[PDB]
Amino acid sequence: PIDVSRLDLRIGCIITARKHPDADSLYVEEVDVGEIAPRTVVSGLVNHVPLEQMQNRMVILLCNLKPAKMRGVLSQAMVMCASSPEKIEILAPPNGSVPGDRITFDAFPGEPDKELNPKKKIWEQIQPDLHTNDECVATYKGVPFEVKGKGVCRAQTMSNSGIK
Repeated sequence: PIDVSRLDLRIGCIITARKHPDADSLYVEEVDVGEIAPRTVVSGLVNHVPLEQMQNRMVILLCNLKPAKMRGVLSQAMVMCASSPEKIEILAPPNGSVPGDRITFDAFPGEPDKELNPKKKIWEQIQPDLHTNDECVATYKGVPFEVKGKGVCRAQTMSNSGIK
């Protein structure tokens, strides 16, 4: 059964971020996801978000993709953003969210896969249905990204836009 419940979406905090020394379009980040050690993440947002806005930034991360090396750096998660050709916006968790908080969906209960099998293209089948609301709230087929007891996740200005 393929729906968003397969995904392991968690709240995290960017501890530190720096530009990739051999790639101007990528950032290398150390992210606190509530685990014992931080996770290293490689994100292509240099041309959209100033470095100063990355430090101690609360984000939403896809955590069960198979780790892959990006220009020589092992990326262990993906930062979720609302995106269009003109601009990109990092999705924001509700106030009070802390690293490790999990995102759940009202209509899609279930446990996420231990690790998404790249050969099955599961992320690829779910991603197309992820999009923000008319109210800029992040959703999967219209069902809001929820942090139980805290609120919903949202973009700042991008409504009705895909999420990647």
